[PDB]
Amino acid sequence: PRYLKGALKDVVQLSLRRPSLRASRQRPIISLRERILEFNKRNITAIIAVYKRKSPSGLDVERDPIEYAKFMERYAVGLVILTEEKYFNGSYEDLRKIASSVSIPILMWDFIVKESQIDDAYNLGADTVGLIVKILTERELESLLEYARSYGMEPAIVINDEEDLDIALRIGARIIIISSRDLETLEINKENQRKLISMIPSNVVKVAASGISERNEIEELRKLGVNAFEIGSSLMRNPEKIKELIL
Ligand SMILES: Clc1cc(Cl)c2[nH]nnc2c1
Repeated sequence: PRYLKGALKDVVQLSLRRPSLRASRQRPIISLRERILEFNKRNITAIIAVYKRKSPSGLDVERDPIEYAKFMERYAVGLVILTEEKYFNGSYEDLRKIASSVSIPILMWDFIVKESQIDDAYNLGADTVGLIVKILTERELESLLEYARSYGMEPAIVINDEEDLDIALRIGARIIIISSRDLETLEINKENQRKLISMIPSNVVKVAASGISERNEIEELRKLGVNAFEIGSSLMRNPEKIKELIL
């Protein structure tokens, strides 16, 4: 991993020790990237709902993962499921249960630093994973990206600054998540997010993440070329808000 400090250093060290599991995937890879493009073709708003019990940027929400996923199956373009345990109170059990239950694309959100986490995602039924430029070297990003591709996954590459974006383009990213939330400071900077969006080539699918709460925001971002919209805490507290946001 890169040179880190504080909680990011901690989460990375914990991820390195994350026990791997054994399971048989019994699910095709269903592409998140492709379904986003299809939603764009059909002029229907593509919202990726996040399932997360805890986060550094919210109060804890205890709710049933299956009930959540099955509700979102009707409305969301895909789901992101937290499997990081210490800071997000996720588990691979949430992923297994959700993947067995729904037929929409699933992205596993964790702090991926070793190949066995990708094995875990695959074996549990996730369609793809995020890779986080903030915590990985160029070399690690290229190796993990190729490894995920060997399972037929196309990882989303997660960025929040220019240096991160340049590395995402260097590795041949095809789908990028531009998060407005800095992982270290928890600052939301939407000016910076828009600037990053403007710099992504047109053939890369662009997902805007964090700070999205209104249909008017989604409309403005779509006009700037954003393809889909990742939304977490507000849906965790009020899942049916998604019906307003897609209207
Ligand atoms: Cl997989 C993943 C990872 C991080 Cl850090 C994210 N931040 N916002 N959306 C995300 C998805």
